[PDB]
Amino acid sequence: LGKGFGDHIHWRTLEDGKKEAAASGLPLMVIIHKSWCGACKALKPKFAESTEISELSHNFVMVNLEDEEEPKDEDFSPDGGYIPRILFLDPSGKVHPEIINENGNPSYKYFYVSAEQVVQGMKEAQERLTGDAF
Ligand SMILES: [Cl-]
Ligand SMILES: [Cl-]
Ligand SMILES: [Cl-]
Ligand SMILES: [Pt+2]
Ligand SMILES: [Pt+2]
Repeated sequence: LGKGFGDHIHWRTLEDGKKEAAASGLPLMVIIHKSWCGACKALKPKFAESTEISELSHNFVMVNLEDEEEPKDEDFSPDGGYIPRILFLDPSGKVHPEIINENGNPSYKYFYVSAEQVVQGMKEAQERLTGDAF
């Protein structure tokens, strides 16, 4: 179910994941990716091999959406249709586009290229989205 992002991580569908998030009070982390894309291919082993990403993932409903699993919902492309994109959602299921890859390029807010960048996004989302801190 991880599609290369790591089989030691619990992966949910978006629909099941939103149900779990609401019931557990967990934010969601949604990774949109395509099976042909070079950026997606490159990110996968970096994500899968990160102990810190795995430890942080317990605080989220983790969702990866491959190819046609991508939502037909503009909330999931706030600044463009590049891939992969990582978006964080509150437990009620709303996308929080203000949580971005701060160490990336400002034109590609949801484009993360290293495990270290992903970890920083997860840490911010955990703090901001859990318990409606925002
Ligand atoms: Cl491509
Ligand atoms: Cl690419
Ligand atoms: Cl390409
Ligand atoms: Pt590509
Ligand atoms: Pt597709």
